Amino acid sequence: PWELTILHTNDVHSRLEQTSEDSSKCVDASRCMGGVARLFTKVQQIRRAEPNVLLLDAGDQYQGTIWFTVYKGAEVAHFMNALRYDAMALGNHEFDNGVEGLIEPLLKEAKFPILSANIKAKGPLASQISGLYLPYKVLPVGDEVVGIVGYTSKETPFLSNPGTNLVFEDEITALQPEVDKLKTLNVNKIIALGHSGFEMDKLIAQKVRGVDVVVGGHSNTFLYTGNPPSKEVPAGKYPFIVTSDDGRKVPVVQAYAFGKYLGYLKIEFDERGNVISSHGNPILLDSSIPEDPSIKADINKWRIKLDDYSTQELGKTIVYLDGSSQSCRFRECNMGNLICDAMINNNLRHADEMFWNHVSMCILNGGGIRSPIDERNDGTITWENLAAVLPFGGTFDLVQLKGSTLKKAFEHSVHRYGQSTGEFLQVGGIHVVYDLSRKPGDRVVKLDVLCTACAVPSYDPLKMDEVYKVILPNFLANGGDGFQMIKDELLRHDSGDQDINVVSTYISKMKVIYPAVEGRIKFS
Amino acid sequence: PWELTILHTNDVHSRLEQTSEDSSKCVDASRCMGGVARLFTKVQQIRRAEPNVLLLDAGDQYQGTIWFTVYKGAEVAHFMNALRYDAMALGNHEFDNGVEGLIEPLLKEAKFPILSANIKAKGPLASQISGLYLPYKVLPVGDEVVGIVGYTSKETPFLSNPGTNLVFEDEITALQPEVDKLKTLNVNKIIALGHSGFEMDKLIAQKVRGVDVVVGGHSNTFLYTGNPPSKEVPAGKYPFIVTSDDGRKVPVVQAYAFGKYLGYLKIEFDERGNVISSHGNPILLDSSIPEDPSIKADINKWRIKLDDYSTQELGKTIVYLDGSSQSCRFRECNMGNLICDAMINNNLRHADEMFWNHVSMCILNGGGIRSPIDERNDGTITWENLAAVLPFGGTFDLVQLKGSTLKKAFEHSVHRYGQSTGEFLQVGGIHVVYDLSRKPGDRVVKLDVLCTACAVPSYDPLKMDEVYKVILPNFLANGGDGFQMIKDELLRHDSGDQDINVVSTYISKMKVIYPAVEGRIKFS
Ligand SMILES: Nc1ncnc2c1ncn2[C@@H]1O[C@H](CO)[C@@H](O)[C@H]1O
Ligand SMILES: Nc1ncnc2c1ncn2[C@@H]1O[C@H](CO)[C@@H](O)[C@H]1O
Ligand SMILES: [Ca+2]
Ligand SMILES: [Ca+2]
Ligand SMILES: [Cl-]
Ligand SMILES: [Cl-]
Ligand SMILES: [Zn+2]
Ligand SMILES: [Zn+2]
Ligand SMILES: [Zn+2]
Ligand SMILES: [Zn+2]
Repeated sequence: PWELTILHTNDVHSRLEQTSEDSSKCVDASRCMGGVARLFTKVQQIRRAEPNVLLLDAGDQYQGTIWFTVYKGAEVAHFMNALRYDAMALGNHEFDNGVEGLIEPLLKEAKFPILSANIKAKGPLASQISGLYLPYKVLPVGDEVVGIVGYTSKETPFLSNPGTNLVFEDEITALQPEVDKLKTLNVNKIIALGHSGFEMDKLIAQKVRGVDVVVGGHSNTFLYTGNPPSKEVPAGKYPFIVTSDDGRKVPVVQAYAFGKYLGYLKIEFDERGNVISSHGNPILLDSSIPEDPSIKADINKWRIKLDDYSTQELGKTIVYLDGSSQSCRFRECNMGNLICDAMINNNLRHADEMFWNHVSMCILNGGGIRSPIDERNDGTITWENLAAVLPFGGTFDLVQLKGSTLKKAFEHSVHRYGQSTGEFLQVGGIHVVYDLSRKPGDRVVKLDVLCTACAVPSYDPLKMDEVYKVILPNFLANGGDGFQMIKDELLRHDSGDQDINVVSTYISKMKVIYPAVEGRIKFS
Repeated sequence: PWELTILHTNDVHSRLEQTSEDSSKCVDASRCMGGVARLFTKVQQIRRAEPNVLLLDAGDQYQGTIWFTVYKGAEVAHFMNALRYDAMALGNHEFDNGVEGLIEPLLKEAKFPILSANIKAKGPLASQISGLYLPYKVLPVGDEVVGIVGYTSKETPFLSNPGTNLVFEDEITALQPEVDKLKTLNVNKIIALGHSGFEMDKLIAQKVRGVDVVVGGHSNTFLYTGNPPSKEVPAGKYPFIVTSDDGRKVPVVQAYAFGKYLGYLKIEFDERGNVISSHGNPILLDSSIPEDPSIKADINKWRIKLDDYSTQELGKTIVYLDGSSQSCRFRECNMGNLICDAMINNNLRHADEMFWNHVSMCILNGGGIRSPIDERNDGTITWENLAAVLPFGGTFDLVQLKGSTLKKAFEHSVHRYGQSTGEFLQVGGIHVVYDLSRKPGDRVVKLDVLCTACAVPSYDPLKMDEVYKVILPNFLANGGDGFQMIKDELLRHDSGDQDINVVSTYISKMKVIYPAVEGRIKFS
């Protein structure tokens, strides 16, 4: 049998430097994990041991820390080139700076192929981008060849800024003829590498005839066989085996997110390219593995410009930005309005006919706002200032919530009001009125929401059965601050941009800000 | 006696082309008035008749039409040079594009001296601007000399964007030593030329010893001796004679605004430079006076770039901009919110310690909103589109109103509600609640206003005795749409920027707009 070792990452999300255990900023360096210098060491070790190795990335390198803010994808090309990745699929966040912000920093500088079979370019863009990403690449590995066919979430236009000259096709429809064709060209070993989420990966494994292994991303899915090595709870075994329509067993793998783990799957193939076995597990990149000194020095050198950036003026406020807990855990606070307005602004996406935008509504727990910003230094606002307000390494995510779930969330916001607890919600696109004399769970007396499927945005009463799009912190999507109803009742949850970056981009765009407290939240 | 003819303009406000009788856009060319080509003809005629002539401008050439929008003061230098002005005082609107927007287009290109004795530069700006404007200029006229000493409203920092490196001193304090000095240098004929308003001009005439004539501006004051030639109602005789503290009779003159009239004052002086007589009257620049063909051709040539500009994209809307009367004369409409938000944004000025900004509140009659803007052409918004919404050639002005006056204005807004009448008010920085079941004059049941002397903008109940700053159309400041209480009770009224330009600048800054109807106005 011919044995291949597939190493893979996904949803690394700009975690170029080692992180704490929960993927936030590293504080105690001796206990940190991940980062590209540590990944380099482990990949180099495995390449000395294993004759036939592919290192694959399943997309979403872009977006997540100050690295992406400042270097805009140049750091992705540079460090993935240093790690000698063999191929990468395009993720939704590769479109965050538009097509131009994908072509120039990443597609033109990567030394490895960048893949997606289900993205079609139209208009003048087609000739500009032709060949810069590919539907597939056939790679030599030893005396053999392996075809790698790429795919990208069809939901990308709702999640990122791909423009209107890219069309995202159904993955299975796009994939099948490419896999068909490779088989006719005597490529008998096929890896589907792409960025649509575990549920779609399993459908691809089941329905795309000839795929031998699926390497996926997007859903930050952690799979593990045995007792897991850290805090992530496995969604299933690694690999996760799908029985295909043609009767084969097809391994599906993913490796969580943030560069914390290196996926590692060993596959034996027979001479006709059929998988005869598959085994592996993601490797926790913990502090027992040394950071490669050369990569780490390079990281340190690139960090200088980040340190410079962190104190540079982004824009100005002419008002006090009240992110105090005495305000934000008790009433509407202007820092909460500012952050919710930034959240909506970041989520302006190309709209279908019937919508002005697909989302209008925002909630933000007041316990997530960790500092004011005063008017010292002539109202200058810096990245460092915003990092004190939003210090947790969160993202502002898109969820779908029934109106009845949102009503429960607003009851939870005030269920024990008066104690300075974190669950009190700041809002955008929502007007709520509380009567604190009523029993807990019966305190919300009016709840109006800004329409989306309207030509003129305006407020209507919340409807219990309607499913609303809402932007909120990943902490809340995950049921943080007692918002268990959000986690247990949501219909869809997509991970969005870095919290600090959402706000910094908004301030930079606005230039001079003056957020008011304007009656989005009232009592009585 | 030595006889001097002083010709003067003030507050021309970008009316380079002939206008209708009310100074708005010319429609019927055979009935139009003013414009620089017609002014040229009249000035040339008077210079053939009168040996000793000065042509003076008292400031506020900048701001008022698409000319200023596109040419940013280059048109002012070019056309005032063509008319061979002898001197100009700086007005408040000369600072609308900051100090940089004054130095480069106007101060460096004017062929005549530009004056202000009461503006002092500090910091690095002092050496950058030194000599580009002057406190005074001594001009030869025949065998004689005449000193011209300049002044500018001390309120300029509240009205325009002069920055923080210019200090506006008390006019009388600044003027006196310059006039003192000229007298010691055997300059015995002194004209004070400046831009502080008729009330200050009269104080300068009374108190600045040695001033022989005051030529003023800023208040758009029309003075006339006899039956007036058009619709402007005279505030007093021309000249208006002040008895000075030293016992002399000192003529004060002004010539309305918009280039409609050419001031014309004949002064006889004795050999010691004392005024022995003064007589004159502004000349209505009506269609009996031909437009000079060469100036008019030059105007036509400069107009090409304006015509190009008028259809160019300023920014984009992703919402329908509802400026329909069925919306704006009956309820809150998003086009009214947009325009009020632009009005406040344009009036962000350097703030004293206690304020986030000096003004937060806006009212706009719904009858002043004359068109929607739909989402045809991918949401593009052009100057031409905005000219359909705001077609009257108005400005958005700053007034001071007691709370009791504003309450009356909101009662007037709904006194005959239901008929689609123009007086219904759109708002910013104000939240009003009407109960239309109550008698007319008793329909306002809640009226909250956004604070200014606060670190965090927030709403408090309107107070009847407090005097509020409000931005509103000149039409309302003048008592239009039955708002007689505004005209009769206001404490201060300053003329602001062109209505269309306020909105175009705001849209260009915001790039993509999505104004909502958000409950600024409610019923019941
Ligand atoms: N990761 C996080 N993201 C946002 N908010 C958080 C996070 N962790 C803790 N908090 C907030 O901090 C409060 C405790 O100070 C909690 O009530 C919660 O509101
Ligand atoms: N010069 C103007 N500026 C603003 N609004 C005006 C002007 N002239 C008329 N209107 C408005 O038009 C309405 C009549 O259509 C009036 O009720 C008033 O609201
Ligand atoms: Ca195979
Ligand atoms: Ca004299
Ligand atoms: Cl999924
Ligand atoms: Cl005055
Ligand atoms: Zn991701
Ligand atoms: Zn993704
Ligand atoms: Zn003026
Ligand atoms: Zn003025």
